[PDB]
Amino acid sequence: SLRYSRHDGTSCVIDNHHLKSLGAVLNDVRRKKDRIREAEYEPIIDIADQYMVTEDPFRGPGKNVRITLFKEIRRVHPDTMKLVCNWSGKEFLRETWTRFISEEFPITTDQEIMDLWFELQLRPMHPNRCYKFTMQYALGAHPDYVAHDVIRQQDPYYVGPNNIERINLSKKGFAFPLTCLQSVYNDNFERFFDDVLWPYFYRPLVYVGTTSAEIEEIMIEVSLLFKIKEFAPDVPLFTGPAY
Amino acid sequence: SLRYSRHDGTSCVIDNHHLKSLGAVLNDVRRKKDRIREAEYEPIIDIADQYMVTEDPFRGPGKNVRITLFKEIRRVHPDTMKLVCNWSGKEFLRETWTRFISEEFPITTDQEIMDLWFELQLRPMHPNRCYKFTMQYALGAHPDYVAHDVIRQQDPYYVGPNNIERINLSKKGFAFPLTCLQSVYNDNFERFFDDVLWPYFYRPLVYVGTTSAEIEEIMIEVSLLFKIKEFAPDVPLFTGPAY
Amino acid sequence: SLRYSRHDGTSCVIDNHHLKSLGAVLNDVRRKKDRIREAEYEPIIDIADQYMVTEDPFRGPGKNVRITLFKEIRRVHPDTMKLVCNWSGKEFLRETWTRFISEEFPITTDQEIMDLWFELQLRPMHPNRCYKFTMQYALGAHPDYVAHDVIRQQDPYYVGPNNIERINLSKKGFAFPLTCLQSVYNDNFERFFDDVLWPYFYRPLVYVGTTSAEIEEIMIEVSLLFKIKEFAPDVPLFTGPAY
Amino acid sequence: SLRYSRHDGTSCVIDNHHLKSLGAVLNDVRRKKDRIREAEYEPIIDIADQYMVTEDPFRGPGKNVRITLFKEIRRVHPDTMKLVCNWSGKEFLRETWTRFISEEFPITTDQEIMDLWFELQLRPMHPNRCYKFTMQYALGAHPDYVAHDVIRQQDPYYVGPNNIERINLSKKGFAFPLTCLQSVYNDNFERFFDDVLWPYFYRPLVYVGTTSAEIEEIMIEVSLLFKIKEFAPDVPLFTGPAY
Amino acid sequence: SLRYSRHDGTSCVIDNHHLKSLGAVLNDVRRKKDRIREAEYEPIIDIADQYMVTEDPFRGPGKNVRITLFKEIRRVHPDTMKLVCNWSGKEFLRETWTRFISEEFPITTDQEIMDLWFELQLRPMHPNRCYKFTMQYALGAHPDYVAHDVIRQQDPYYVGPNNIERINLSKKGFAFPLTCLQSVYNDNFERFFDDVLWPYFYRPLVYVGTTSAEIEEIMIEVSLLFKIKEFAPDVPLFTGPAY
Amino acid sequence: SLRYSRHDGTSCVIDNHHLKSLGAVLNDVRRKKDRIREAEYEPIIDIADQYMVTEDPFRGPGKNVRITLFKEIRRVHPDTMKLVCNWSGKEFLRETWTRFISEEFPITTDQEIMDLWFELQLRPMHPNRCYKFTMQYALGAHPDYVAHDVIRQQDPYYVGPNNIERINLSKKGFAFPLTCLQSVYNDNFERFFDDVLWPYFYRPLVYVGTTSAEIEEIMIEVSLLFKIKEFAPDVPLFTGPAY
Amino acid sequence: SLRYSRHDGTSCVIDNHHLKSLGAVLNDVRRKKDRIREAEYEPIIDIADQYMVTEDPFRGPGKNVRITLFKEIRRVHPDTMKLVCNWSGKEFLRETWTRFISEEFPITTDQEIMDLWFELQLRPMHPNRCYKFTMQYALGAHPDYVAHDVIRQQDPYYVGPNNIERINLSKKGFAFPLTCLQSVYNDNFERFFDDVLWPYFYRPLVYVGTTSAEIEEIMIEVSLLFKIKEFAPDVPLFTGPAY
Amino acid sequence: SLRYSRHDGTSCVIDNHHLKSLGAVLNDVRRKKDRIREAEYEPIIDIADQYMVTEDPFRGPGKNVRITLFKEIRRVHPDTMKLVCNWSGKEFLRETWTRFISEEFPITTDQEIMDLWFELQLRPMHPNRCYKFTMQYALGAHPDYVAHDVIRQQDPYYVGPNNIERINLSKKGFAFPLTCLQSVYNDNFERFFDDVLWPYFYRPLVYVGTTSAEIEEIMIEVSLLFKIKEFAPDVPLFTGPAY
Repeated sequence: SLRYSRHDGTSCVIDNHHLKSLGAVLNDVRRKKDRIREAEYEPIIDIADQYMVTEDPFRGPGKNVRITLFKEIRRVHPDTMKLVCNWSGKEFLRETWTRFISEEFPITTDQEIMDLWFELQLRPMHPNRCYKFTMQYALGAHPDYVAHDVIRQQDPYYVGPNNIERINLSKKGFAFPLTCLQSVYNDNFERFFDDVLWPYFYRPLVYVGTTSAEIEEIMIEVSLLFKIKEFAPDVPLFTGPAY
Repeated sequence: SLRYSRHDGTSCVIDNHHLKSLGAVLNDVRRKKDRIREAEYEPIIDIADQYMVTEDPFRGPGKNVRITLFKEIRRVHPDTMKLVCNWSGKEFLRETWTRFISEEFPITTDQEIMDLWFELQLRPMHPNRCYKFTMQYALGAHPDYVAHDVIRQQDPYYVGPNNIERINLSKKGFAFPLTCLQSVYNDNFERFFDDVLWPYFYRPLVYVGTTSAEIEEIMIEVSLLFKIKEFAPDVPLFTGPAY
Repeated sequence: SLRYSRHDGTSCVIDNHHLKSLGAVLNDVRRKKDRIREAEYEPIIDIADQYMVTEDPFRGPGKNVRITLFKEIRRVHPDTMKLVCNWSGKEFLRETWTRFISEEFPITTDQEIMDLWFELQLRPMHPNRCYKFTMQYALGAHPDYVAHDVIRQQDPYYVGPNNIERINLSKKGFAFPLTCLQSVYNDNFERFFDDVLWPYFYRPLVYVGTTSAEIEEIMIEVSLLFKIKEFAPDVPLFTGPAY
Repeated sequence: SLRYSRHDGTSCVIDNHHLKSLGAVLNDVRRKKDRIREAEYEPIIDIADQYMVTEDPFRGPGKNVRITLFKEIRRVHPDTMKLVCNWSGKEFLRETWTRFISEEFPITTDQEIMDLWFELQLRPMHPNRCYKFTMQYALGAHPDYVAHDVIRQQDPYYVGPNNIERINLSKKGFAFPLTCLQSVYNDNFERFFDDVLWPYFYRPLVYVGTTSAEIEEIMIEVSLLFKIKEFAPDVPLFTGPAY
Repeated sequence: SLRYSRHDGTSCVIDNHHLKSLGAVLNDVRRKKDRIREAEYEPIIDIADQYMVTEDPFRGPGKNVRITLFKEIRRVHPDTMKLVCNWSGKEFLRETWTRFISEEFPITTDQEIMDLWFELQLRPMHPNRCYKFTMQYALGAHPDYVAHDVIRQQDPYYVGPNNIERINLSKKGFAFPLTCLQSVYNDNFERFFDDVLWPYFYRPLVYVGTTSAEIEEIMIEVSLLFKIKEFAPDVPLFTGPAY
Repeated sequence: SLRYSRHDGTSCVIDNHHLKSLGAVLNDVRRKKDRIREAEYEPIIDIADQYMVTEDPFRGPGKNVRITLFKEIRRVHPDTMKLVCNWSGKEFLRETWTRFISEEFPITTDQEIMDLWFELQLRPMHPNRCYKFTMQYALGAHPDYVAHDVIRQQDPYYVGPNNIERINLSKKGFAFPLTCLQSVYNDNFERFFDDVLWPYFYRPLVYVGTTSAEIEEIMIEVSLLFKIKEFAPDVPLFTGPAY
Repeated sequence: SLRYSRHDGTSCVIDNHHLKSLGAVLNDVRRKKDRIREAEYEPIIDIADQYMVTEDPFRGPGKNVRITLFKEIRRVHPDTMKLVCNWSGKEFLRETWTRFISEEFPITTDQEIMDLWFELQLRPMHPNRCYKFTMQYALGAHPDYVAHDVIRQQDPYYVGPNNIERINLSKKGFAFPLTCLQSVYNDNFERFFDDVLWPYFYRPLVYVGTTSAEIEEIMIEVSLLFKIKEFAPDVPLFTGPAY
Repeated sequence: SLRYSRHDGTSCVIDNHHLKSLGAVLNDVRRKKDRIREAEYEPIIDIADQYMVTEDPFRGPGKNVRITLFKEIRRVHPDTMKLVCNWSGKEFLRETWTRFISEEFPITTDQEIMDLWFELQLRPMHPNRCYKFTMQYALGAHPDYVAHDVIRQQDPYYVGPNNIERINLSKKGFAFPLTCLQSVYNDNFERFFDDVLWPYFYRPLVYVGTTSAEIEEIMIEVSLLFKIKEFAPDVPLFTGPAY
């Protein structure tokens, strides 16, 4: 915070003559100098404004709802990665539908699920170590294909600075409990499952490794992160009967 | 502009000896210093070149065709947003097809519609105010779902600096009068409508608010902005008969 | 002027994701850095705000009315100053009252004369010279005291950069045609003169010199500068009869 | 605050040899460099010391006693100003004498009123507005002159950054309850009024406007601010009888 | 001083070709760069030129005549101030008239006393102390009011850096031996005293303290400082008879 | 240009006290700082003033008279240069005398030809190329020596930044139509030619190439540039008879 | 060298949208800033471009041919210089003609000797010394004048940083084996000598000293340095017969 | 020195208002900025204050008494060092005791010899040389061991910038004429010698060389430097008898 906002100093009148605080006058001079510098670089900004950057989805619009799923420890050898989850498509749908619906009900407002993200969050199990986390994934395969429990690292994704990676699971492929802007209806998992076209094909298979030259022991927290926009009317909630 | 481009100074020869302008020689020295600095930071740029940014679609490739649709005034209470449009899917398609085709015909070149954007452009109705604009939207719902006229603000999109927001309406969902690279054929709205699979489901529902602590009065201009790439041959237009 | 005010760049939405112009984001970063610097120096400004400076009366409040009186040439020897005017108190009052009233009538608004200033404005009569102007003055004396036409310079006032000096003639001493906030009444010079208590005592005696080591030839323009504040009602002027 | 004042580091003696902290020695070196810079700019300060600035009267010597008088709301059209007060000279004296004497009694010390200031303090009645305040005033007029309630703005005083203007009411013109350095005597308003020579002539007439292009609603707090210097002896207060 | 003024270098002609010193040419280049910078900040100065500062009266126009009056030692307790002088109005006038007239006669030129200043000059009586001086004053009181010899400090004036304070004694209140621009006449103290209207009311009562937390011993030199402008004609002084 | 020259701000006098604009006072402070810096580097300039540079003859004294001679296109292979002109000494003298005399007559003032320069001016015949121009020359040879039309490049002169090279043809070698400071007499080419001692020996043979790795097509403009100083008396031209 | 020239980064297209490398975009921004700075200083360069400097003849056009002549050791006392060579004019011509012709034959191309330079190159004969070299010379004298072997130093030439001095021997005075642009003819020294007008008058007499306060021992290498421009046609050399 | 210490500017009082010099106010602002910077780096100094440096013993506490012993010239070959002194232990004690006692008597105060230092001071015997001095030493050996007069240099001590090296001779090993804090007694060399336990073992053997690649001739001054602290009472010296 500031002390005076930007209303520093004052003014008074003596014998028709007008006095103003010296520090405020010096700010006016310095602000004029800055205003001149703002105009000198405007054409430079116009060059930079040929391009755009993307707002962080998790700090940006929509609320975050973190449906944590499970925790797990793995020990990973150097230059390898270990599989984090090996659910079938049906088991992943059971967890997706069951954990979100039971956590969120009652859903009392119209809302739309903007995106579904698979969240991998990693932390060391020992102090005084120095290394970074890597990641690889796939999202679909023959239902009778069983993934290797451990693979060698090859051009992996490098996990970001806070040791979190979030992978978007697009509506193309992965089914949401709430498709569009809607109120909830009566629903159940069997209805949900039956209306998914390819329940057994899509399922996140995620691997985790490090950049260490020794074995490291890792704690993993896995979550589904829903981005949600609500459409709550500007009206009161009354006890029945109303009025 | 510059005065001399970068051809400052000159040269002459006196008694076999070659003279060159002092200012040009001082530029050669300064350019060598800069060249050395360019090489010192090259490895730093290589780090930055691990990442990429996205060209502004409206300043970038393709031409812009702004099909303005209507204007509207709303008064919006603090912490709320008011609905801008409430067309059914059919009415939105009538406006989309009718306004674009009638504005653009005759379409005399092969062309492709790259993208369709919904443009929301906002301006204050009073001077001496200080506040910013916010936005929320949805794109589909049950045809018998009628959107709330006013909602409370919750994690909205913050409209950009020039008080314009443009929302992409992807070919996935929203139907275009010209699908691919094509010449025009004979067409009409009934043919168009009949070949859209889900005419009644998709329709932009957009809300507008502010960051003000008082009621504000807003003027809204809504447009469809088409990005178009043309394929005009390098040939003459002659009066018939040719040659 | 600027090109974009401070509304540089824009924003758009693609697949729920929000893009903003890179140059605008870089300005937001730079403005945060400046905001931090503004807070670091606030305590320094608080020290400077212990003192105050005075607004230029001629660029400040009240309008200026320059009643030019006469012009005059003098040649001045080094280290001396020559007298500019030698009116008695009555002759100065005749010029003061006559020149202001005749120039300003009709005076159609309530108004107050804030201050009366004696303006000395000097310009060289030869090019390619380099020197500055000096000034000395007195404001009252025995009516039978006649001032020396030329004096030696001793600790004079150094005229300011634009070769103008303006000396305040305070209501204490010098009589104004309009004393307070008033409408005009029927008036004449004899009424005015008779109501001045000491008409013969007060009169500006002003001398002019230079900082040159040679004789210089100077053109002098002498004026009375009135500072006036008007109280014009917010009402129409109609042709009689009104309504 | 600081942590160590300027007594950083220490010293010890080993085998006749004297050790001192490295950071303190580096400060001694840096202070010598600064001392050298202080001497390089001394002649520059001597140039600046040809001029002087004025200490803020309200942060400077004498105590402040704010006798608030009343509050008021005005709505002011663009380019106009509205009258704040329209008291006669007698009514202004009644408020001046009554409010100060009743607030301050018992006055138990010798003291002098240094100055009397008319304080105008302004604040917006709506949030999210951006504009500044302007002021105009007069101090005397025919007692049967009634000021216009609203005037058009013409070269006004621009109120200072904190939205306060303070206008000096000099002893020349405006009468004080305590004239010089004195103890209080028995006094009353009738005695006070009778000894003022021109009670009906002097009275502050103050107008307020803005720099806005819309109507704005303003809250006004008006006060008399007395600057007072006390002469309290360095002696005890005892319960009677003393000693 | 400089060595070459600003006439560094030279020029010569060889075979029609003109050579100039390299250092002078480099100054011409640097001066052009500065000239460009002078124009970049001109608009900033125009902002600062909205305000004005006041020339030091003692370094400014008019000569200084320091009529020292007396010296005095006081010991002052912390948070208190001791009275410096306690003359009646008549005794102060005797010292003012007697000391100035006897010091200055013969007064051989026309002159005007611009201002009269009361000078308080303070110096420590012990070395190796660190503290500053404070001041408070009054200028008039009932003739039978006797000032307290010691008062507690309350919002005092902080003496300036050189341990001098000078208080203006205006013609309004305090009588001068020479009123306006005049030659001297035959005069004496009785004539002077009799023509002062209120001889017994006005008299400077000045107090001195410190910012020390211990008792300090102070040496005080008190003077009247006259600012004088002379009007000496540009004529010879001859031995009589002239010519 | 500047707005105020260096006469920014002003001064006025209030109650003997002298006010000056704050921006002007801040310039005085900054100029003192610069004056101090000017003296710190004076000894450095004295080192640079041990050497001298040469004024551009074409921007320097004497007027320029460009007698263009012809234009020509050449295509030049990489690492080669092509001959620009192959006149005998007599043909070069015919062009030199004929083109200058016919262009300049009537020559109505006393004047001296300071220098004669051969001007080679080059420009590309295609856009979007990047290369520089080179030059080689000789000035005399056996009259029956015929120069090679194309030579390989070997340590050539690199043409200056503006693609002009000017080669001095000294009076030693090359004959001028006007030898010294003179009025014109009756003259003709035969008289001129007969008085040249070695008409057939001296003749500029100039070659042009590039720094390109491809063939380039060049447009060449060749001129004689005369530097002339005139001695025109300060007298009127009258219609005959005079007076 | 650089790694990427100035082609850093790349571009790709995803869903009509265009991405470019961040480092390249940051270079574009920085280059725009530099371009703006280039235009700010252009007027400053125009001032510097009033003057010119001279290209180093030995790094500049024409090839260098160093005909070393002899080596010599001298011991030189402080403040003195010793003679380096004392040839008559004939002996200097024998060395000049004989050493150049025998070194350079066969001369197979048309060429011109641009300049002849006398090269003095000096090196210390002891390590761990610190001093500089000085030079003085003359170029002609009565043939029966014999130069002093040692002279006292008086305003000498200070040899340049690399301990080489090169003195131009102009065609005016000193005769060249090849006068103009020519092929070689049959020639011999007697023919050459007989056609020199003043063989016995011109001869370089050069002296060498130091800035040391002790005796120093110096090794001297003396050479004639010819600057030569060749005119080699762009044609093949074939074995006879050609074609 | 400075001109004003840090008491620049002054203050005065006009109409209750307090003026202070502008340059002093600008210093107050700049000092506040510096005070803020002092607090920003305090934590950095705390890091540096983890370590300590040692006061130069010769500029530090205790007085210096330089008992010069002898002078000597040596010529030293490259990469070698020559012996400076070859005294036995007894001869070194004779010089140490005899030279100090005879130089210093009468010793009239209580005092302690803090340290004894062997001083080697070197200077070149020729000008215009560039090289540095090296040193090696030993302090004890078998009395019948005779040191080599010249040794090859191997990892020597590099003499400091002023060409002085001072080697501490500790009380452990080397005997002092005054052991502790004492008055002098009657003493002689035989008493001194007899009470030294190992007179023949300890003796400084010092060698000197250079970093030159040539022979150099060196002048050597060798001294014993005593550091002494005196305990002189604060009492008068009277002529006997006292009082």
